[PDB]
Amino acid sequence: SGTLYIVSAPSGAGKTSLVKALLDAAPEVRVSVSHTTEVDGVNYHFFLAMLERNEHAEVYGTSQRWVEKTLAEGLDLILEIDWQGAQQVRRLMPEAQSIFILPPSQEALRQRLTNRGQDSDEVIERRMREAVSEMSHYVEYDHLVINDDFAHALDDLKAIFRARQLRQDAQQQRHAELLGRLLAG
Amino acid sequence: GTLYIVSAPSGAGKTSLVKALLDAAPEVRVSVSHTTRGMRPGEVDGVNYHFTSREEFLAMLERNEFLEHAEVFGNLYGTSQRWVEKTLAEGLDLILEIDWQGAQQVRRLMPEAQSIFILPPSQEALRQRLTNRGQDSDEVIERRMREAVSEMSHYVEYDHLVINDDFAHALDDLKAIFRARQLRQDAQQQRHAELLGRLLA
Amino acid sequence: SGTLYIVSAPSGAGKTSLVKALLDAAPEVRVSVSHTTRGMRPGEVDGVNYHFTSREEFLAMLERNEFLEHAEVFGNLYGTSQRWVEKTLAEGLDLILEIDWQGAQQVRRLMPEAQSIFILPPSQEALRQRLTNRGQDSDEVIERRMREAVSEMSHYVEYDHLVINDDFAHALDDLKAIFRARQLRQDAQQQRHAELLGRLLAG
Amino acid sequence: SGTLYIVSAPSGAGKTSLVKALLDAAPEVRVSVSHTTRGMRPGEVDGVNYHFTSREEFLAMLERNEFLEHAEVFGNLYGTSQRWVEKTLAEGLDLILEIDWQGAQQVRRLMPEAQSIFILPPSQEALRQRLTNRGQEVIERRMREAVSEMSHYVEYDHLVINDDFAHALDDLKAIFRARQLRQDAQQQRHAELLGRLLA
Amino acid sequence: SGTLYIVSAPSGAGKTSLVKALLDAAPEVRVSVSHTTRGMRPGEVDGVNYHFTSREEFLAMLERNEFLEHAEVFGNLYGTSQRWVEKTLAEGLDLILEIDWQGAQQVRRLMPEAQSIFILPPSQEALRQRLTNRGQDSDEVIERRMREAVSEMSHYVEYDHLVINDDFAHALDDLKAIFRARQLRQDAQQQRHAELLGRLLA
Amino acid sequence: SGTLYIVSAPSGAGKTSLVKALLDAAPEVRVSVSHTTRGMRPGEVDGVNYHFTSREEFLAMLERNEFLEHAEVFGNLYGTSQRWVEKTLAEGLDLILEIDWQGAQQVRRLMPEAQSIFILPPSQEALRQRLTNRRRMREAVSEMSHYVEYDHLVINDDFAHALDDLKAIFRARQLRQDAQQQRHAELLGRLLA
Ligand SMILES: Nc1ncnc2c1ncn2[C@@H]1O[C@H](COP(=O)(O)OP(=O)(O)O)[C@@H](O)[C@H]1O
Ligand SMILES: Nc1ncnc2c1ncn2[C@@H]1O[C@H](COP(=O)(O)OP(=O)(O)O)[C@@H](O)[C@H]1O
Ligand SMILES: Nc1ncnc2c1ncn2[C@@H]1O[C@H](COP(=O)(O)OP(=O)(O)O)[C@@H](O)[C@H]1O
Ligand SMILES: Nc1ncnc2c1ncn2[C@@H]1O[C@H](COP(=O)(O)OP(=O)(O)O)[C@@H](O)[C@H]1O
Ligand SMILES: Nc1ncnc2c1ncn2[C@@H]1O[C@H](COP(=O)(O)OP(=O)(O)O)[C@@H](O)[C@H]1O
Ligand SMILES: Nc1ncnc2c1ncn2[C@@H]1O[C@H](COP(=O)(O)OP(=O)(O)O)[C@@H](O)[C@H]1O
Ligand SMILES: Nc1nc2c(ncn2[C@@H]2O[C@H](COP(=O)(O)O)[C@@H](O)[C@H]2O)c(=O)[nH]1
Ligand SMILES: Nc1nc2c(ncn2[C@@H]2O[C@H](COP(=O)(O)O)[C@@H](O)[C@H]2O)c(=O)[nH]1
Ligand SMILES: Nc1nc2c(ncn2[C@@H]2O[C@H](COP(=O)(O)O)[C@@H](O)[C@H]2O)c(=O)[nH]1
Ligand SMILES: Nc1nc2c(ncn2[C@@H]2O[C@H](COP(=O)(O)O)[C@@H](O)[C@H]2O)c(=O)[nH]1
Ligand SMILES: Nc1nc2c(ncn2[C@@H]2O[C@H](COP(=O)(O)O)[C@@H](O)[C@H]2O)c(=O)[nH]1
Ligand SMILES: Nc1nc2c(ncn2[C@@H]2O[C@H](COP(=O)(O)O)[C@@H](O)[C@H]2O)c(=O)[nH]1
Repeated sequence: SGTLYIVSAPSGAGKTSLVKALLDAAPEVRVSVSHTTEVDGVNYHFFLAMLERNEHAEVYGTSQRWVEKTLAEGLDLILEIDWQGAQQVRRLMPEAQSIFILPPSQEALRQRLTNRGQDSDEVIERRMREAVSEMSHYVEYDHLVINDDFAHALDDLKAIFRARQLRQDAQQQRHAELLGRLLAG
Repeated sequence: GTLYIVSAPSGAGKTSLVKALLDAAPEVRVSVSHTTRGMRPGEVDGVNYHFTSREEFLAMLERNEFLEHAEVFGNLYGTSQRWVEKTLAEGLDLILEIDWQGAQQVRRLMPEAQSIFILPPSQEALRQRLTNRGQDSDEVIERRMREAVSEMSHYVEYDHLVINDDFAHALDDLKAIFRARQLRQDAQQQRHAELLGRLLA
Repeated sequence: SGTLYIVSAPSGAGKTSLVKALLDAAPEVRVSVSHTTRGMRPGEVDGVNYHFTSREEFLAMLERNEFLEHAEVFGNLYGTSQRWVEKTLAEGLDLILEIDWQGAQQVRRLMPEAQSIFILPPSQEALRQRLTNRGQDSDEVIERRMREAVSEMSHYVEYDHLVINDDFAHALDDLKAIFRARQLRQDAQQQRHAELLGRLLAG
Repeated sequence: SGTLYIVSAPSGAGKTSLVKALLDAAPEVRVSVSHTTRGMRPGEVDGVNYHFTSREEFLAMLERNEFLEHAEVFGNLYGTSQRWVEKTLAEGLDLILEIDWQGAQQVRRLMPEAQSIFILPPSQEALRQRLTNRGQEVIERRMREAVSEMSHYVEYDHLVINDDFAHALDDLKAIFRARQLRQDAQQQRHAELLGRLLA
Repeated sequence: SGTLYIVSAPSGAGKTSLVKALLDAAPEVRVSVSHTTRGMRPGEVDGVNYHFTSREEFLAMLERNEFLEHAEVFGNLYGTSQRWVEKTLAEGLDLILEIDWQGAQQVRRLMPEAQSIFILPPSQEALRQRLTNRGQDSDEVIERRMREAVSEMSHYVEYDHLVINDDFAHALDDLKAIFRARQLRQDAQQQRHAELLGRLLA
Repeated sequence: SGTLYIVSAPSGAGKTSLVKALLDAAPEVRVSVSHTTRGMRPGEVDGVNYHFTSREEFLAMLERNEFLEHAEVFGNLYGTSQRWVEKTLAEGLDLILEIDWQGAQQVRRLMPEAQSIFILPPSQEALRQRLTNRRRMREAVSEMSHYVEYDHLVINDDFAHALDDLKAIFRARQLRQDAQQQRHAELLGRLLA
């Protein structure tokens, strides 16, 4: 069986860039396709009536069907969700692992938001007003990655995922046969 | 700092993997156990072990100076409690290279202790490594091989398992565990308290 | 001249993923685009993953002796174009053939200097799980290939090197070491560093 | 069993330092302690770097057929103990012989499975700098023979160019890891995994 | 403020693939999309590899003084948009110009703090093989570019750093080491860790 | 000709341990054995860690102009032997001087091509922890205030990351025109022939 990961970060901290690089070196890991209001089905399932017909939050929603089958197949799964979703998932599925990604400074956040070139010259300040409040939830997460130097932060992220696959539970499923041979007198 | 328990059947590679880990990790220390085992060729008293006699090991035990002690392969081993208390209080990380009996004692007293079990890729690999090390006779290698399955059966009591097949890959596995812990909420809050404060300011 | 590599594995072992990651760091290496009569998987592009053809046009290409090797694999035909292999090697490029054990045997007979690497899973269940998790094949196809998995893996004894693809990053390093070690052989080093060697022995 | 390696190089190419770094990361690899009829260098320890013996005890050891190979390198005699090599391989350990081209030819005759690696400098002048900068007259005797030593590079399975040390160390590690990935080594090391895969 | 990098190389040395590999691991670094009059080879997208325009639109852009530098390379016009460079450096981003030696000299005059890196092949023949292996140049053009190879490579003396692109991965590491050492300079470390440094001196 | 490096740091920042790890992977690099009037430390060997002499023999060595630089640090005299530096550089080896900011200024005057690196801790308490776990703390801020005088700054937070930073500085310096022109003269000649 696989691990459920929650990855959260303020916009522009580097969560998208770190996860994409993590996936390139981690074939057993998938990323959940959120529904939100780019390619439909790849980045997101791109309305409210279908959503009301059945975690979810306004800041967006995570499809429940994909998660259940994926974990039972042994795949690890990353949810790129906000603190509201993280709280919902942690309540419904307490075994979920949570990782928070933070910038080295508030100004680096603004520079990255501005340098990404996807938001407006005022939405950067609109998102920054909520950025300090959003980052305050870092205390609710199992691990913290400070995305200063990208390469080091990628290593930090890979170490979390590798250490997790080395846990007792994961090693028992993946290396069951080796463990059996080791104890076979 | 963090207290680590590293255990393994005799000859899995626990000593050599930890030695290499320390070369890149000055903030981590390894505890020097007391033993009544006889010195191996190439071993130095005070570095690898505190080589003491049985009468004084038991004298040290009667003074309750041991955080844990156990009988392993017919010899007495124990961890000095004073050295552990001071080392953790200075902020250094600390590795105990002890058996499952010591591991259980330590886990009861310090539930936050992190435990790692190192496994060989096969049983025969243990005998080969014990033989290739060349520090132990055949009577000792055959005594430890009989208990090897018994030693490995406690692996289910450990937080993480490292399979020491290829040395460099297993060192990477080990470094990933130590790095993931240093990235936990508690460690990150202590280490980056000032940076975190500026972020919420 | 470049080196011809044969990379084989039971379906779902990770051979395509490992080779793709190898190529991102290895510009001197090319991978052969095989012909197949199989239908496309979701996300496959004609000319990139395979040259998709009909049975008829495959057998016509075969009657013209345009295949270095060919084989029937899980009910479909696959084959390596001979012209492309010859031209690439003569340019000094290294070349990977991602082919089955039947094709590998044909290539070894025609080109004895070819290097072969076999990629094994850590378990049989790992193959089924990886085939299922890739999501490009149906269930009947997966079961059909899993039925032959033990028979397929039995040919590992015919290969020069074995890579156990347990941890992907570790298996990628193992693969890079085989390639890097081949480029350090006497022949490759003599061709690539002919001038430096000449400077070294001149008094 | 393990792999027998022959590592050769003109004096000062970096063979000892590259092997030392390789040994620090490769516990399954041992390096042979050769016998020599030579005087220690500042820092050398008898039994670690060499078995320092006289020319009398060397030829007597030779007459007893105790050497796997022997050769004269600058009038000084060097040789590898056959007992030590035979014992180490049978335990499954890999073994490095740091010997010249003469020993390599002898070992290749007795053990065709031996792997040979020749370590080259980026230039002839870099050889002089490394010989001089290390800190052990002989350089002029060895530099005349350096071209002679390097000309035998054509006899070796692999060539490592020791230009940048770290890159040359990676090159060296790639050879050793690729060798452990060969059919024979993998068959011994993962016999149990292979059995489960075919069952 | 970010750092301006000039990366140059004779055709086929490996400059495009080495920078592409460096960028995949370095999000704080951007590469300038030059304007060119050359024809759009397959696989290239206007706005991705180049801003493909005609000679007429290029010279009109030049008359509007919208280029930081421009040069004729192998009969076509190439140029770096000055507005994009100025804004990108002012945002604190690092910037690579993959330009020839002519553009590099122009950039050095207007921006003497620009960092320049020259990439070299391990041999002239390796250059010919790589041009042939890339498969995007007639044999006539290859023979012509090899005639200019020695003249082009002679400009290596104008560059701060030389990377010999022999083994790709080793040359990629060399390049990353240059970039990492630059971000460790007094000025860069002072800007990025100004607050941490303040805590140290209190 | 090799490169002369100046590596400085407040006491306990990690300069000696980082340089030791760098040297294990850099055989072309040497570290200068300074003269000092301080007494031997745990495990210190005369000629290895320092050339331990007395204040009287140090000042005599100074009057003979045998030093490249000298300074009083924390109440003890320290100095670099000039002959060893000159010979080492002329042999083509790179050279590290583990000296304080006073020595760094003297060396920069005599050899302005010297590369200087300052190693900083992640926090002021980390120094106390590193010094304690392994008087100077009051002067630590004073020593660190000279960081502005150095070409490169390495923040020794995570040891392995700081080691990588240090290796990148040394590797980039060997990628400079002057260094590459000396080291690959024959290759460059072959390319331009
Ligand atoms: N460590 C880093 N240093 C500098 N820029 C970075 C770093 N990591 C990411 N970036 C850049 O910051 C911007 C925001 O990153 P992104 O992952 O898209 O944000 P988000 O956290 O909202 O998913 C991008 O342009 C990215 O390239
Ligand atoms: N992955 C490995 N492969 C082969 N030999 C190894 C490996 N790891 C360690 N060794 C060797 O096995 C022997 C036993 O290792 P050691 O750490 O001393 O055992 P222990 O687990 O009892 O502390 C040593 O000679 C060591 O060098
Ligand atoms: N070591 C691994 N662990 C888990 N999944 C892996 C590993 N290597 C590859 N995979 C995944 O297994 C699936 C099958 O891999 P692929 O290379 O396409 O198979 P094939 O060997 O048939 O070419 C893919 O989804 C791939 O991402
Ligand atoms: N790649 C290298 N570049 C520069 N100096 C090196 C390199 N490798 C080794 N050296 C140095 O060259 C000298 C000769 O190395 P050594 O291993 O002792 O020589 P040998 O090849 O004769 O065994 C030593 O001082 C060593 O530190
Ligand atoms: N070190 C290398 N060894 C072999 N081939 C390489 C190396 N680096 C790049 N190549 C290949 O050489 C060709 C030319 O590289 P490219 O970057 O496109 O050239 P340019 O220098 O003109 O930008 C490409 O096919 C590339 O994959
Ligand atoms: N990054 C680090 N994190 C934690 N401890 C470190 C780090 N780097 C070095 N140390 C330790 O700090 C102590 C002081 O290091 P050292 O190099 O001896 O100091 P100095 O800068 O005075 O030469 C040593 O015990 C060393 O192992
Ligand atoms: N709760 C929840 N948050 C999501 C989901 N998908 C994205 N988000 C969050 O929505 C925020 C805005 O992201 P963006 O606007 O770039 O798409 C991010 O913080 C992201 O983590 C989802 O499925 N559920
Ligand atoms: N409980 C306990 N076990 C120890 C201690 N020191 C070493 N051991 C264990 O004793 C066993 C025998 O080790 P050896 O004789 O090879 O040194 C190993 O499993 C080792 O981990 C100690 O202080 N306490
Ligand atoms: N003989 C041969 N086998 C091939 C060729 N191309 C693919 N195969 C093999 O056919 C099998 C099925 O591959 P698939 O349909 O999953 O892509 C794999 O083992 C693959 O290596 C080819 O050109 N020749
Ligand atoms: N044939 C042979 N050569 C040796 C032996 N030991 C060292 N050599 C070679 O003797 C030469 C001189 O080495 P040195 O004097 O620096 O130790 C080197 O080329 C080294 O490889 C040995 O046992 N046999
Ligand atoms: N001066 C200048 N040269 C450029 C520019 N863009 C590309 N080049 C150079 O033009 C040459 C031809 O490149 P290509 O035709 O392969 O894209 C290369 O040397 C490349 O570095 C530019 O904006 N300015
Ligand atoms: N100027 C100068 N400072 C030195 C020299 N050797 C050591 N130091 C500095 O003296 C200080 C005290 O170092 P320690 O007492 O731990 O050896 C350190 O900052 C060290 O850099 C030297 O030769 N010259």
